[PDB]
Amino acid sequence: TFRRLWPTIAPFKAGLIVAGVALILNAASDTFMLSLLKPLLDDGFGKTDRSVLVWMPLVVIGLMILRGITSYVSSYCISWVSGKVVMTMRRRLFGHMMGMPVSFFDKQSTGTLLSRITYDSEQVASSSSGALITVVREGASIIGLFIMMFYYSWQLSIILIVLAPIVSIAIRVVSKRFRNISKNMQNTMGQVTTSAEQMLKGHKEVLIFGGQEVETKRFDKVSNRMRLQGMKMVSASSISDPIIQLIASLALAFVLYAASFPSVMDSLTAGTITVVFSSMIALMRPLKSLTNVNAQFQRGMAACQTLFTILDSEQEKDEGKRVIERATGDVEFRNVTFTYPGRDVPALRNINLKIPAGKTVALVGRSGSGKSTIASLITRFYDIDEGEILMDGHDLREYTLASLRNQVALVSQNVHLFNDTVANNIAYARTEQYSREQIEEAARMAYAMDFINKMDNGLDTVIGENGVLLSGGQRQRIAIARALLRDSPILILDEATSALDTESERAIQAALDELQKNRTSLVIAHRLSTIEKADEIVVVEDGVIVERGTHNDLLEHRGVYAQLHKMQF
Amino acid sequence: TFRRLWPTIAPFKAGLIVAGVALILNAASDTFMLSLLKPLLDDGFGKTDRSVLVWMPLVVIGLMILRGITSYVSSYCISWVSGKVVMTMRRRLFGHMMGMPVSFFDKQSTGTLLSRITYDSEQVASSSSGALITVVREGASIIGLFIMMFYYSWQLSIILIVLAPIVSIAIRVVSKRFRNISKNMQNTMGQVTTSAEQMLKGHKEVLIFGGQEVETKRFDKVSNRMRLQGMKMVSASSISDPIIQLIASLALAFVLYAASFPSVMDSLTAGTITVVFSSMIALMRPLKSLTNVNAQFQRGMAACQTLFTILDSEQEKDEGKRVIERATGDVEFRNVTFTYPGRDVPALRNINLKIPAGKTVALVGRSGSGKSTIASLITRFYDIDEGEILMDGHDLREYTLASLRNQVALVSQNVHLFNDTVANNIAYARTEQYSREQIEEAARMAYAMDFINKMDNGLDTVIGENGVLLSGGQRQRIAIARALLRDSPILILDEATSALDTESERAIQAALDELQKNRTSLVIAHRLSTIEKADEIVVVEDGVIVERGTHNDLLEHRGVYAQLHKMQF
Repeated sequence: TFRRLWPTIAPFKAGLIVAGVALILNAASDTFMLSLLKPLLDDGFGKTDRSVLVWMPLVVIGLMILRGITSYVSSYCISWVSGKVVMTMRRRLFGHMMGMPVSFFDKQSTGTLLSRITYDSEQVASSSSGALITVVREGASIIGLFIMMFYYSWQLSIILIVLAPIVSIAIRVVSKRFRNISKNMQNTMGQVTTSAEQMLKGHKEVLIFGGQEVETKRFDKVSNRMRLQGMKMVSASSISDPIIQLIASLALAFVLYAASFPSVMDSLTAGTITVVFSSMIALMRPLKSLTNVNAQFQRGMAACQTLFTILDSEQEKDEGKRVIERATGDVEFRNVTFTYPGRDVPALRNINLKIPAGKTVALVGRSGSGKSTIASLITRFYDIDEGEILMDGHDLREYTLASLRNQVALVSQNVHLFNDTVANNIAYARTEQYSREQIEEAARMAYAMDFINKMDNGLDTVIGENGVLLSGGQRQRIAIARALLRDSPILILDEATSALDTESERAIQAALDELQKNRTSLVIAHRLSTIEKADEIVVVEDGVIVERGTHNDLLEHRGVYAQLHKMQF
Repeated sequence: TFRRLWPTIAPFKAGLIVAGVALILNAASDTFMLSLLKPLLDDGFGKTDRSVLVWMPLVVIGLMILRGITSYVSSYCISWVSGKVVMTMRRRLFGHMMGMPVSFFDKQSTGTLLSRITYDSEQVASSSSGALITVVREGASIIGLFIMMFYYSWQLSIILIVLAPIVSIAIRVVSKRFRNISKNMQNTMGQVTTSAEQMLKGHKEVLIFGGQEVETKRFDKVSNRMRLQGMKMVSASSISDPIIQLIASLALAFVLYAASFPSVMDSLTAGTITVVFSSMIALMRPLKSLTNVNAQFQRGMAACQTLFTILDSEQEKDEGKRVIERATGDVEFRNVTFTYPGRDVPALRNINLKIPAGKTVALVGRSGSGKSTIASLITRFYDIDEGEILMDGHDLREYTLASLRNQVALVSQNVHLFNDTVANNIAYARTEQYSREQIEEAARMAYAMDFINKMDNGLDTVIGENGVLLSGGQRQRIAIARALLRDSPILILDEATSALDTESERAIQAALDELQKNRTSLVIAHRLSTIEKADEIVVVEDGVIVERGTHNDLLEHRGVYAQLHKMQF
């Protein structure tokens, strides 16, 4: 429709200009090929001299060489412009990906966001490249062949370009009329076959009454009706092709009789008629390619505008300005109601949860997964619909999102591994600040050191995809090591791995216990031992608290703690 | 295999042969058009302004007119051959199909059996016509074009037909080389899209750990990898077209440089070169049409063997030569096990039905299976698997089938009415035997006289499909009137009409009583009055008999009929 992509093809534009120059060569080279047909017939084979026909093969070989180099450099420079625009468009899209909110990542588009970031961007790049290729190459071919036909024999060019649309609309009206005849006769066949179904019910009603011969005569009559109807079908269908070919050659007869009647003619010698005939025979293809230009361009800018509304979605709401280096204050829920966007059911109703600093708080009692929201609220993955959660007496909306995300650590079994070293994956965004010996120490306590000895390069081995594909318990150990490196004041772990490694699960629990000796920890518990280590347990069924207290208080008051001990046993 | 249909085209093959007299000429005309390219260039505008340029437009007009008439008569004569072969094929298929058993028609494929009559045999005729046209038209085109080759410029023709396989194998090997370069190529950027998938997947961890800048910096490197891989793709796919045009025009330059030899020219003359190049560029199409000849033959002849499987298959087993004139004898079932072919469960266990002469026997079973085929075993629709049914002490297998089906009358609401007149519908297959006054006499006790006078014509109107159409009880009244005209000794009824006609359904029962006043009557019943009108009652559940005897005897004994009776209420 309308491009604001012109600034983001601004620094590469001259390269496209060079590309355009190549296409200005390219079709013109083809034009010269058609011009090369002129000395062949009039001078080369016609006259008895050999001199034009030794001029022929080197010149046509040079033109083909020049067409080859100009096509290579045309596609190379259009690939440069398309590649650099998909470079900067992909980079700007991914830059507006990582600060943009999580609500697009709620199973709206996960695998097709790869399509949005890759396939749509190469689609608009290739569409603009092919659109420029089509427009400028077939435009150069059209204007070259037009100036060719006007230069060599302008009169016959004029009358033959006059004769092309009248025979074209003659083909159109003949095809329309015969298509009307065809569809009416398809209806007539419909009628002839509705009578043919009657014989198939006939079969049963024939053998029950012994009427094979009378049904044979009636099928003879109706099948003669099919034969006559099909005779008129194939006659009317195959009368089309001689008619269209006859009116098409009426134009050829008009040109050839028109080479004699206007007695000022005969300006053409021998080869120029072959030149202009091959000119329109080879010109019928650029016009057909130019008809699809607006459709290709509209599809490409449709993909571009889809990518533009992908870019047009805003980032996080970062209206807060409270920068806090160390958030040792208590996080406290105050009647917070939160709803999933696009879902009518409220994901969380009003909750007065209290998390003291240092004291370990557990969260149990889920129906489905009600704690998945709660693990995300303090990190502010999702915005709160109503209510306030206070840290240091301050709401998270008052906080900056960067510092608030800095004070939170997240450890889980599904921790995805970046395609970097082990020491880089432990130390995301802090590798420059932390010394490598500190990553080694964090590995020492995290009890993952034996496994870091296991790969070849030690702490510098790649560990993500197309790497070692490290075990999920060791992925958990990696996440604990990240937690010891960050030393965030709060802790949140799902523990819903449900797979216990031989003596490595005990090391995982021990490393988590060293990690949670200091600072607070809000734990989603699947291990029963982690319920014993919990100082506080808050039982929330979906969005409402069932119970709040220490585990010996629910050892007497049953509630749904009996159901929790049931599904733990 | 091959054909075995030549006798089926043998009386009409002369209409094929004159078609060939068209077809070769249709291609000869095209050859003559290319022959017209020789005096138009050399003897045309170069030498004389006049004379020849009166000849060429009129000759082109005459050749195109002749092409039109020969294409019209070619299509009409091949339409004659295809219409006559589909004529005799549909006649033979239907005439064999009428005696062919109902066991194929029990929902194997009833919708496609109309296609087996029309579409499959039309595919056979159209494929044979297309195969013959594709052989002989482009065969004469190839032969005439090679005659044009060897008549004009012998040396250039022989070297050009030498050079065309060389450029063909060269274009094949370079296409194969660039293609498996592409299939070797296309995995490497897919491995980069895996890294992009992991990078966009780690959005949550990039948010919580605060690593947007590092992910942007690494996305720059991986997107540079995508740009380089796309560069290599576009370069590798781009370098094909200069290579293909370079090798094609290398072949063209070979022809031109070999034409620079003075031995070859001096026979090539002024013109005579455009006809040869145009002969190859026209040939590019008949050879491509001829290479599909075996596929076009084989698809249609596979359809022909499929139809020949239906044409030669099974028939009625009619090893009984006992003609029966009047079936006054009692129908007696005796330990008769019948199973539907292709079905696991036996549809009928060993039952010993007795049908005494002039006595009403009623089948009132509610099972929905097993008893409906009893109405088909009496007509020998399905053959006996075990046991014996004897009529007048004689088995119906030992009876003549045609006389037996003469002895059966069938009345139901599922009766099919033919496309003939309603007078021909009542007296169907015996309208020569019975007079029109006898048909009106049968209509008198049929109580259908008001519906006959309701029609536009009266007694001789058409009642079937694409006709006046008839109500369901009035469609039954055709079958009661057909029963009075046939006066068969046995009755077979359905009684599934839950809907009852106002003041005519009781008249339908009155006409049925008129018919049942004499002779045997086996009735399938659901209406209570049909049960009360029974002389004898036999109720069958699944394939087994549960109660035999009159309505009073089953009115005393509870058994199975009483709960059936309460279900009827």
